[PDB]
Amino acid sequence: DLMFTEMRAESWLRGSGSSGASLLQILNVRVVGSGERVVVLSHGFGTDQSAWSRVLPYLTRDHRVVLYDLVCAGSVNPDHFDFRRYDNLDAYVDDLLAILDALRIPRCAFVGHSVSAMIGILASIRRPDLFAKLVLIGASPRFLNDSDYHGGFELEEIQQVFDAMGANYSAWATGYAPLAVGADVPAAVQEFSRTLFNMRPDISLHVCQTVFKTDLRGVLGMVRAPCVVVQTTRDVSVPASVAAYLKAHLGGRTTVEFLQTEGHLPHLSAPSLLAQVLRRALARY
Amino acid sequence: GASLLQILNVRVVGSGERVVVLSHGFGTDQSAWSRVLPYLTRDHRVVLYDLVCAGSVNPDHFDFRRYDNLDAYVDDLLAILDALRIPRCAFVGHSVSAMIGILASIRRPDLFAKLVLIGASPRFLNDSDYHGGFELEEIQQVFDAMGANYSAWATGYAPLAVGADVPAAVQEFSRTLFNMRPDISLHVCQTVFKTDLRGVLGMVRAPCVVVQTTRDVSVPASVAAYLKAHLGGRTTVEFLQTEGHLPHLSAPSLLAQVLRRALARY
Ligand SMILES: CC1=C[C@H](O)OC1=O
Repeated sequence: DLMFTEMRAESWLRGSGSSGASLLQILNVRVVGSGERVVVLSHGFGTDQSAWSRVLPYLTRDHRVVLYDLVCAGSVNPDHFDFRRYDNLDAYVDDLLAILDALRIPRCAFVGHSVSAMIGILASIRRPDLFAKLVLIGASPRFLNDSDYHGGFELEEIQQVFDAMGANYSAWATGYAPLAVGADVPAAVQEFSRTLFNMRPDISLHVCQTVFKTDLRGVLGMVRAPCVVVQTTRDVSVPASVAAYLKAHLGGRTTVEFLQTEGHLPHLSAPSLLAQVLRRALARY
Repeated sequence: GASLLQILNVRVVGSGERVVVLSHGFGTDQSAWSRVLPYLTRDHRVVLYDLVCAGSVNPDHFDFRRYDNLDAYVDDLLAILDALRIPRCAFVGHSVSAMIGILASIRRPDLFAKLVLIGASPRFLNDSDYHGGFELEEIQQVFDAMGANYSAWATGYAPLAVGADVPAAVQEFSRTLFNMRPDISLHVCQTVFKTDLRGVLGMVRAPCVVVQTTRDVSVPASVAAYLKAHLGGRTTVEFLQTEGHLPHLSAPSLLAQVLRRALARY
């Protein structure tokens, strides 16, 4: 129908320019696959969208899959990192929403690793009508310990991290990569290292400060979207009591998938498992 | 139609007036370029795609009769460029993709301003006066191994093609080797060993950079010299200190700088 043509015609204009459209190139957005079922893959700290490469083939035959880099990723032009604007997660949220709008996507499923899990939680709250479902990996509503809440991190602790990062970043990253991967998977470690080196140390520091800062405990109940909470065995940055908290307290229908593998980056270190986990979590919505 | 763009997972990344095309080789897909891509995308527009035979393309699109030789792969390459309205670019080709781009620029001389060939050979079989690196009997044995039990073969093959001890490269390759349907791997493997471009090398006009690694199972040092001597365009050879047939997987800290220098002006 012609009317269909002209309706898409104006929304390309209504919105040409924006944040969104220009973003497509800035954030290296990629659409792959076929399906009327849309899936967004959102990576976390220290990586870029290449982190999803191993599991990507298992999704593209019957999903259209959207990937983008977080603005803090080393694969993004670092002049684009506005230190004021990206003070807290809300601004990363706006980017996601602007990407999806520019692509003209009214309903999708969202997969988020780590801080991207936070981003997705907030986006779902901002736009309950856009996310049919959430899949959350290595996710935490709050990293800092609190009076009754074990986050896994003390303030004095993160401050030590900060210092090490600022003192020699490349050395810090080399040491960090294995601890974050956790498992003895030398290929995940060398991949995580590489994207970690790509980031500019000041942006890494800004982003980490922004993550450790965040606390979503208060708004978990506002989520209306079904969630799959994916938790690995000995996640260094996510205790099991947290995964446990996150699940009880999300207000949409929530299921937990407890992976047998250890480490915080299963999409890198356990793709043989996570791919199948992901097919199942994304089969209907 | 450029439903081809979708079928082959085509991707465009970066910014710049200079276009670059990255084309991968046997047993991988465009993810093989991920480590060096961020070194190109600031001042290049980069086009990546998957060969019709990659494990990340729907295997139903693989027509055994059509893709009987390399001309069809070339067709796909050119169609991608036409669908994107790219009139000129630099091409970066690994292994079989090195052969492809050679055929391509012969076919459309105006389209490719420069070629960069990695792990490149015009012919893998040995011959009377020609040391290519392989013999027919030995090839037949690989086919048997691949047909007998494909995964177990892939696992043994990965580390030897990677060459060097870089387990991370071993694991990526092995992984994308696993993704290929066995019958498609054989057919493409087959096509590559029956290919001989020695006769058309002199027809290339584009300037070329030949990237040779130190102990490449598939590519004797002398093959690179041969390429150099017979390519019909202005040609230079870059010798990598590193070992192995897949430097974008196993030496990306080195290869990226090589590529930056190879693609800085054209
Ligand atoms: C999970 C996490 C720890 C690291 O320091 O930065 C992070 O985002």
